[PDB]
Amino acid sequence: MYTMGLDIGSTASKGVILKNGEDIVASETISSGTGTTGPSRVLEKLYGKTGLAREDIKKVVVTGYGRMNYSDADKQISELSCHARGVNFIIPETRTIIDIGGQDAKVLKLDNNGRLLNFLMNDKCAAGTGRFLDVMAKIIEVDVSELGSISMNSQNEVSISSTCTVFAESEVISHLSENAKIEDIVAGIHTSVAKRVSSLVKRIGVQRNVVMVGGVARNSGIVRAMAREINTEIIVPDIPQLTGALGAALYAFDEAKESQ
Amino acid sequence: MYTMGLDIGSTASKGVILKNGEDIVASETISSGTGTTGPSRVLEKLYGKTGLAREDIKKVVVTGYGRMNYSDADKQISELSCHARGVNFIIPETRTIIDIGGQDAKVLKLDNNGRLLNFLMNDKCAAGTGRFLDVMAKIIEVDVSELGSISMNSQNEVSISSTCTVFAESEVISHLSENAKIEDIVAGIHTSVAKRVSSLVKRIGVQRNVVMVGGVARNSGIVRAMAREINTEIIVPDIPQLTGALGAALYAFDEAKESQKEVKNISA
Ligand SMILES: Nc1ncnc2c1ncn2[C@@H]1O[C@H](COP(=O)(O)OP(=O)(O)O)[C@@H](O)[C@H]1O
Ligand SMILES: Nc1ncnc2c1ncn2[C@@H]1O[C@H](COP(=O)(O)OP(=O)(O)O)[C@@H](O)[C@H]1O
Ligand code: SF4
Ligand SMILES: [Cl-]
Ligand SMILES: [Cl-]
Ligand SMILES: [Mg+2]
Ligand SMILES: [Mg+2]
Ligand SMILES: [N+]
Repeated sequence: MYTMGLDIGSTASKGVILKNGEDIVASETISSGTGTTGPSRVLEKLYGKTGLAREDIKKVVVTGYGRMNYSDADKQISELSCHARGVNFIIPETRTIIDIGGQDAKVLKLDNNGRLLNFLMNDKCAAGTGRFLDVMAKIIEVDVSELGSISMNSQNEVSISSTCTVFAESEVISHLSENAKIEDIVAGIHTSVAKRVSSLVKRIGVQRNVVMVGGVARNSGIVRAMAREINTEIIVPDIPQLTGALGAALYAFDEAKESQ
Repeated sequence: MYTMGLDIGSTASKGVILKNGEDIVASETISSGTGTTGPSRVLEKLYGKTGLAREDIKKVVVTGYGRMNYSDADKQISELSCHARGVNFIIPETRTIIDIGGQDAKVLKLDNNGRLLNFLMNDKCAAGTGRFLDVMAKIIEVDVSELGSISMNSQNEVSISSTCTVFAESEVISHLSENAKIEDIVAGIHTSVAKRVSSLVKRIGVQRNVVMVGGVARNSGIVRAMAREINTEIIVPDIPQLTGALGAALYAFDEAKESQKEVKNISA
């Protein structure tokens, strides 16, 4: 059988096609989010890779910030639930999940069943989110996808003193003007983000296993800096940005069984 | 006698030459702060315009972020003290001072002698400061000096839901694309700043007279929105951006009189 999960965030749209409730036969990410052609183009592509059509999908569930402004799905489910489901499907004994997306950072604490025990989120400040990195990458004139590997070359990381995205940009521009090494600039950028998010994590208390998901988790530099700041191993799946859409597809699989 | 006050902030450098502790004979703002060529060009303009030279100045005081790092003045004094002194010189019975500058906002509560009783400051976040306005003005393609007049024509403010400068910027850009009325976009911008600064005022407790100073107080749209948010009349001096330099020049006058009093002058 096939089920579908859609995760339409305010920054990107994520889709997964799941097989018999255990095999992803296609996944897709479009860097356009809620209220764009994001969802449309996502389906388009999944149908391509697998060669399937809407008829072939027994159940579809949508999650993320745009789930409600979207018809038609069978269920619309909280992205907190969907990320937890997807992560637990890949990584067992997960007790802390750190979701860093385009415009917010979330920390979930789970009980031994994968159910939510506690939760903290920054969604008011652009620092410590993907927007911080997106702004900086545009200032440094590289794609966000390169930052992880660029920072790997850093030998004398440049500190950013400002926690504010706006004041930090001014510091980075200044560093750029006096020819600080780009790799050292990026290293300090990664550290600013990790400092912000790790403070969130320390408030709820780290409990292993700690897993990072979200688009920003694709940035290996951020993951390293986070592991440094919280002083705990961090497990990252190979499909960090897609754990929400995976979770939604698994709730879809639940639904399909339910309609035996 | 002449004294001089210099207020070197992180955004702008301001200078005042004061005659006999009473008349401002020269004033000058240069939109470059610490540490640029800003202070030097302020001095050039004060001296140039008065034909005076360093020698004619009996005492010099420096204040602001960069007072340290400025050699040399007879004294370097807190900008809190300097704004309080300058404001009290101009506006009697002042009990609350709101200083909105390029990168922070401060609220001072003063006692009946003009002494600091309480204090709150946002200096970590660009929202609710001149930087927020500077960023938005760039986006809407208007000079920051034009914002006040534009906002006067607003009849239906376009509200900004985000408190963050970066997220708010995206909302404004969206409004511009939807061809929202510019005066209503600007009014919403002014309202965002006022909500964030007025929260400081309310925590400290408004006490009349309320005075706004700082370069952002030159934006009458910000002043109107502030008065609305705190539900109190706000007085703005003629020279809101220069009150720190004026306070410094007054402390310089105090120093000058003090040194006159450690000597006797005996004439026939
Ligand atoms: N290849 C990549 N490498 C590093 N970071 C990325 C990559 N692709 C996207 N991102 C980051 O992920 C963010 C969006 O992540 P996502 O979890 O999709 O957000 P949302 O769920 O809120 O839409 C973007 O801000 C971007 O910074
Ligand atoms: N004529 C004006 N109208 C509106 N805003 C102004 C005007 N002149 C300066 N500003 C704003 O005032 C701010 C600087 O204020 P100021 O009190 O000098 O800062 P600081 O003391 O921290 O250097 C800047 O953000 C600037 O854009
Ligand atoms: S600190 Fe900077 S990034 Fe955080 S909310 Fe304030 S303006 Fe936005
Ligand atoms: Cl200025
Ligand atoms: Cl002025
Ligand atoms: Mg998300
Ligand atoms: Mg100042
Ligand atoms: N993305």
